[PDB]
Amino acid sequence: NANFENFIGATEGFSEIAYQFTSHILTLGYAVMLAGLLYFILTIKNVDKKFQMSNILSAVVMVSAFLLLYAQAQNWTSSFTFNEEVGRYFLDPSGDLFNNGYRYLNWLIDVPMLLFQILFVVSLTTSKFSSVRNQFWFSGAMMIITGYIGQFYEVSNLTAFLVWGAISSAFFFHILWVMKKVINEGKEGISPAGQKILSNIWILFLISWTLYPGAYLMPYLTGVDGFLYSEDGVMARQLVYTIADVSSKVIYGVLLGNLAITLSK
Ligand SMILES: *C/C=C(C)/C=C/C=C(C)/C=C/C1=C(C)CCCC1(C)C
Repeated sequence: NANFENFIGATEGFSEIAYQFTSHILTLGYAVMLAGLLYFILTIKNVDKKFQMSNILSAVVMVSAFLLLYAQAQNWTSSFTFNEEVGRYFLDPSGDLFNNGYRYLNWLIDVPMLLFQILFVVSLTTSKFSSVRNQFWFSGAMMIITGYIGQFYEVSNLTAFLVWGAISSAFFFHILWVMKKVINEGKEGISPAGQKILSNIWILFLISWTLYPGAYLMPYLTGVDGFLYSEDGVMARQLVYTIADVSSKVIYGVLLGNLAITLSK
Protein backbone atom coordinates (compact mmCIF):
# COMPACT_ATOMS: atom_id res chain seq x y z
CA ASN A 1 0.00 0.00 0.00
CA ALA A 2 1.61 3.22 -1.31
CA ASN A 3 2.86 4.97 1.85
CA PHE A 4 6.06 6.80 2.85
CA GLU A 5 7.55 3.98 4.93
CA ASN A 6 7.28 1.79 1.80
CA PHE A 7 8.51 4.53 -0.55
CA ILE A 8 11.71 5.05 1.47
CA GLY A 9 12.09 1.29 2.02
CA ALA A 10 11.85 0.61 -1.72
CA THR A 11 14.14 3.46 -2.87
CA GLU A 12 16.86 4.57 -0.40
CA GLY A 13 16.24 1.76 2.13
CA PHE A 14 16.79 1.96 5.90
CA SER A 15 20.11 2.09 7.75
CA GLU A 16 20.64 -0.52 10.49
CA ILE A 17 20.13 2.28 13.05
CA ALA A 18 16.88 3.58 11.52
CA TYR A 19 15.43 0.07 11.26
CA GLN A 20 16.52 -1.16 14.71
CA PHE A 21 15.54 2.08 16.48
CA THR A 22 12.13 2.20 14.78
CA SER A 23 11.51 -1.46 15.64
CA HIS A 24 12.47 -0.89 19.30
CA ILE A 25 10.38 2.26 19.68
CA LEU A 26 7.31 0.34 18.42
CA THR A 27 7.95 -2.53 20.86
CA LEU A 28 8.12 -0.05 23.76
CA GLY A 29 4.76 1.26 22.51
CA TYR A 30 2.92 -2.03 22.90
CA ALA A 31 4.96 -3.04 25.97
CA VAL A 32 3.83 0.13 27.77
CA MET A 33 0.20 -0.51 26.72
CA LEU A 34 0.39 -3.99 28.30
CA ALA A 35 1.79 -2.54 31.55
CA GLY A 36 -0.95 0.10 31.33
CA LEU A 37 -3.58 -2.61 30.94
CA LEU A 38 -2.48 -4.34 34.17
CA TYR A 39 -2.30 -1.01 36.02
CA PHE A 40 -5.86 0.08 35.14
CA ILE A 41 -7.21 -3.40 35.97
CA LEU A 42 -5.43 -3.60 39.35
CA THR A 43 -6.24 -0.03 40.48
CA ILE A 44 -9.92 -0.03 39.47
CA LYS A 45 -10.81 -0.59 43.13
CA ASN A 46 -9.11 2.68 44.16
CA VAL A 47 -11.97 4.85 42.81
CA ASP A 48 -15.66 5.16 43.76
CA LYS A 49 -18.16 3.07 41.77
CA LYS A 50 -19.49 6.18 40.01
CA PHE A 51 -16.13 6.80 38.27
CA GLN A 52 -15.21 3.21 37.43
CA MET A 53 -16.46 3.46 33.82
CA SER A 54 -13.44 5.72 33.17
CA ASN A 55 -11.04 3.06 34.44
CA ILE A 56 -12.94 0.48 32.36
CA LEU A 57 -12.57 2.55 29.18
CA SER A 58 -8.85 2.97 30.00
CA ALA A 59 -8.48 -0.83 30.22
CA VAL A 60 -10.32 -1.39 26.91
CA VAL A 61 -8.19 1.25 25.14
CA MET A 62 -5.13 -0.57 26.53
CA VAL A 63 -6.35 -3.90 25.06
CA SER A 64 -7.03 -2.27 21.67
CA ALA A 65 -3.69 -0.41 21.68
CA PHE A 66 -1.58 -3.39 22.80
CA LEU A 67 -3.01 -5.70 20.13
CA LEU A 68 -2.83 -3.32 17.17
CA LEU A 69 0.51 -1.72 18.14
CA TYR A 70 1.95 -5.23 18.61
CA ALA A 71 0.62 -6.18 15.14
CA GLN A 72 2.05 -2.91 13.78
CA ALA A 73 5.44 -3.72 15.31
CA GLN A 74 5.55 -7.20 13.72
CA ASN A 75 4.49 -5.59 10.42
CA TRP A 76 7.49 -3.20 10.53
CA THR A 77 10.12 -5.90 11.12
CA SER A 78 8.49 -8.31 8.63
CA SER A 79 8.14 -5.75 5.83
CA PHE A 80 11.80 -4.75 5.50
CA THR A 81 14.77 -7.11 5.09
CA PHE A 82 18.57 -6.81 5.08
CA ASN A 83 20.66 -6.74 1.88
CA GLU A 84 24.33 -7.64 2.42
CA GLU A 85 25.50 -5.91 -0.79
CA VAL A 86 24.40 -2.37 0.19
CA GLY A 87 24.16 -3.10 3.94
CA ARG A 88 20.65 -1.63 4.28
CA TYR A 89 17.09 -2.91 4.84
CA PHE A 90 14.79 -2.78 1.80
CA LEU A 91 11.06 -3.32 1.27
CA ASP A 92 10.62 -7.08 0.91
CA PRO A 93 8.51 -8.40 -2.03
CA SER A 94 8.00 -11.72 -0.19
CA GLY A 95 6.59 -9.73 2.77
CA ASP A 96 3.19 -8.17 3.45
CA LEU A 97 4.50 -4.59 3.10
CA PHE A 98 4.12 -1.91 5.78
CA ASN A 99 0.49 -1.07 6.61
CA ASN A 100 -0.75 2.07 8.42
CA GLY A 101 -4.07 0.22 8.82
CA TYR A 102 -3.24 -1.10 12.30
CA ARG A 103 -2.68 2.43 13.69
CA TYR A 104 -5.65 4.10 11.96
CA LEU A 105 -7.92 1.31 13.21
CA ASN A 106 -6.50 1.79 16.73
CA TRP A 107 -7.35 5.51 16.43
CA LEU A 108 -10.86 4.75 15.12
CA ILE A 109 -11.52 2.59 18.20
CA ASP A 110 -9.58 4.55 20.82
CA VAL A 111 -10.47 8.18 19.97
CA PRO A 112 -14.20 7.81 20.89
CA MET A 113 -13.45 6.02 24.16
CA LEU A 114 -10.73 8.48 25.26
CA LEU A 115 -13.11 11.42 24.66
CA PHE A 116 -16.01 9.54 26.24
CA GLN A 117 -14.30 8.50 29.46
CA ILE A 118 -13.71 11.98 30.94
CA LEU A 119 -17.51 12.40 30.99
CA PHE A 120 -17.66 9.76 33.74
CA VAL A 121 -15.21 11.59 36.02
CA VAL A 122 -16.18 15.28 35.62
CA SER A 123 -19.70 16.69 35.93
CA LEU A 124 -20.98 19.04 33.22
CA THR A 125 -22.86 22.18 34.32
CA THR A 126 -24.91 23.75 31.50
CA SER A 127 -24.09 21.23 28.73
CA LYS A 128 -25.91 17.92 28.16
CA PHE A 129 -24.05 14.59 28.42
CA SER A 130 -25.75 13.30 25.25
CA SER A 131 -24.90 16.45 23.22
CA VAL A 132 -21.20 16.40 24.16
CA ARG A 133 -20.97 12.62 23.65
CA ASN A 134 -22.48 12.72 20.15
CA GLN A 135 -20.32 15.71 19.15
CA PHE A 136 -17.16 13.87 20.29
CA TRP A 137 -18.08 10.55 18.64
CA PHE A 138 -19.07 12.12 15.31
CA SER A 139 -16.12 14.51 14.92
CA GLY A 140 -13.73 11.89 16.32
CA ALA A 141 -14.86 9.36 13.69
CA MET A 142 -14.90 11.95 10.87
CA MET A 143 -11.40 13.20 11.80
CA ILE A 144 -9.90 9.69 11.61
CA ILE A 145 -11.81 8.79 8.43
CA THR A 146 -10.71 11.93 6.54
CA GLY A 147 -7.15 11.41 7.84
CA TYR A 148 -7.21 7.82 6.54
CA ILE A 149 -8.54 8.97 3.17
CA GLY A 150 -5.66 11.47 2.98
CA GLN A 151 -2.98 8.94 3.97
CA PHE A 152 -3.64 7.14 0.65
CA TYR A 153 -2.28 10.11 -1.34
CA GLU A 154 0.80 10.63 0.87
CA VAL A 155 3.20 9.67 -1.94
CA SER A 156 0.83 9.65 -4.93
CA ASN A 157 -0.76 13.10 -4.57
CA LEU A 158 0.72 15.33 -1.85
CA THR A 159 -1.89 18.01 -2.69
CA ALA A 160 -4.94 15.85 -1.85
CA PHE A 161 -2.90 14.43 1.05
CA LEU A 162 -2.77 17.89 2.66
CA VAL A 163 -6.34 18.88 1.69
CA TRP A 164 -7.82 15.83 3.46
CA GLY A 165 -5.36 16.52 6.31
CA ALA A 166 -6.89 20.00 6.58
CA ILE A 167 -10.46 18.64 6.58
CA SER A 168 -9.38 16.19 9.30
CA SER A 169 -7.81 19.18 11.14
CA ALA A 170 -11.17 21.01 11.08
CA PHE A 171 -12.81 18.13 12.97
CA PHE A 172 -9.80 17.98 15.31
CA PHE A 173 -10.36 21.70 15.99
CA HIS A 174 -14.02 20.99 16.85
CA ILE A 175 -13.00 18.26 19.34
CA LEU A 176 -10.51 20.57 21.11
CA TRP A 177 -13.27 23.21 21.37
CA VAL A 178 -15.68 20.73 23.01
CA MET A 179 -13.03 19.30 25.34
CA LYS A 180 -12.20 22.87 26.40
CA LYS A 181 -15.86 23.36 27.34
CA VAL A 182 -16.09 19.99 29.13
CA ILE A 183 -12.96 20.72 31.20
CA ASN A 184 -14.06 24.26 32.14
CA GLU A 185 -17.48 22.99 33.28
CA GLY A 186 -15.77 20.07 35.08
CA LYS A 187 -13.78 22.57 37.17
CA GLU A 188 -16.79 24.46 38.59
CA GLY A 189 -17.59 23.32 42.14
CA ILE A 190 -14.76 20.80 42.58
CA SER A 191 -11.84 21.13 45.02
CA PRO A 192 -8.84 23.26 43.88
CA ALA A 193 -6.78 20.04 43.90
CA GLY A 194 -9.21 18.59 41.32
CA GLN A 195 -9.08 21.82 39.30
CA LYS A 196 -5.26 21.49 39.32
CA ILE A 197 -5.45 18.00 37.81
CA LEU A 198 -8.04 19.10 35.22
CA SER A 199 -5.70 21.94 34.16
CA ASN A 200 -2.91 19.36 33.72
CA ILE A 201 -5.26 17.04 31.80
CA TRP A 202 -6.10 19.86 29.37
CA ILE A 203 -2.43 20.61 28.64
CA LEU A 204 -1.61 16.91 28.23
CA PHE A 205 -4.61 16.46 25.93
CA LEU A 206 -3.75 19.57 23.86
CA ILE A 207 -0.08 18.62 23.35
CA SER A 208 -0.42 14.82 23.05
CA TRP A 209 -3.24 14.96 20.46
CA THR A 210 -1.48 17.63 18.37
CA LEU A 211 1.59 15.35 18.09
CA TYR A 212 -0.46 13.12 15.75
CA PRO A 213 -1.03 15.70 12.94
CA GLY A 214 2.64 16.64 13.52
CA ALA A 215 3.89 13.09 12.90
CA TYR A 216 1.42 12.85 10.00
CA LEU A 217 3.13 15.81 8.26
CA MET A 218 6.57 14.97 9.71
CA PRO A 219 8.16 13.86 6.38
CA TYR A 220 7.31 17.13 4.60
CA LEU A 221 8.16 19.60 7.41
CA THR A 222 11.47 20.32 5.62
CA GLY A 223 9.99 20.20 2.09
CA VAL A 224 10.38 17.50 -0.59
CA ASP A 225 14.21 17.70 -0.70
CA GLY A 226 14.34 18.23 3.08
CA PHE A 227 16.26 16.30 5.76
CA LEU A 228 13.03 14.83 7.19
CA TYR A 229 11.99 13.53 3.74
CA SER A 230 13.94 10.32 4.30
CA GLU A 231 14.42 7.44 6.75
CA ASP A 232 14.86 10.11 9.45
CA GLY A 233 11.31 11.40 8.86
CA VAL A 234 10.06 7.81 9.23
CA MET A 235 12.16 7.54 12.42
CA ALA A 236 10.78 10.83 13.80
CA ARG A 237 7.19 10.08 12.74
CA GLN A 238 7.08 6.70 14.51
CA LEU A 239 8.82 8.09 17.63
CA VAL A 240 6.32 10.98 17.93
CA TYR A 241 3.33 8.67 17.27
CA THR A 242 4.63 6.45 20.10
CA ILE A 243 5.14 9.41 22.46
CA ALA A 244 1.59 10.57 21.61
CA ASP A 245 0.14 7.08 22.16
CA VAL A 246 1.66 6.75 25.66
CA SER A 247 0.68 10.31 26.56
CA SER A 248 -2.86 10.37 25.15
CA LYS A 249 -3.80 6.91 26.44
CA VAL A 250 -1.81 5.84 29.49
CA ILE A 251 -0.84 9.17 31.12
CA TYR A 252 -4.26 10.66 30.24
CA GLY A 253 -5.84 7.62 31.92
CA VAL A 254 -3.61 7.85 34.98
CA LEU A 255 -4.50 11.54 35.45
CA LEU A 256 -8.27 10.84 35.16
CA GLY A 257 -7.93 8.09 37.79
CA ASN A 258 -6.14 10.58 40.06
CA LEU A 259 -8.88 13.17 39.46
CA ALA A 260 -11.53 10.56 40.30
CA ILE A 261 -9.80 9.81 43.64
CA THR A 262 -9.77 13.51 44.65
CA LEU A 263 -13.51 13.64 43.78
CA SER A 264 -14.13 10.59 46.02
CA LYS A 265 -12.56 12.56 48.91
C1 LIG B 1 -5.01 6.93 21.10
C2 LIG B 1 -4.94 7.51 19.71
C3 LIG B 1 -5.27 8.79 19.46
C4 LIG B 1 -5.71 9.71 20.56
C5 LIG B 1 -5.16 9.28 18.08
C6 LIG B 1 -5.45 10.54 17.76
C7 LIG B 1 -5.28 10.94 16.36
C8 LIG B 1 -5.45 12.20 15.94
C9 LIG B 1 -5.87 13.30 16.89
C10 LIG B 1 -5.21 12.48 14.51
C11 LIG B 1 -5.34 13.71 14.01
C12 LIG B 1 -5.09 13.98 12.58
C13 LIG B 1 -5.26 15.23 12.13
C14 LIG B 1 -5.81 16.27 13.06
C15 LIG B 1 -4.93 15.66 10.72
C16 LIG B 1 -4.04 14.63 10.05
C17 LIG B 1 -4.65 13.25 10.21
C18 LIG B 1 -4.67 12.83 11.68
C19 LIG B 1 -5.66 11.68 11.83
C20 LIG B 1 -3.27 12.37 12.08
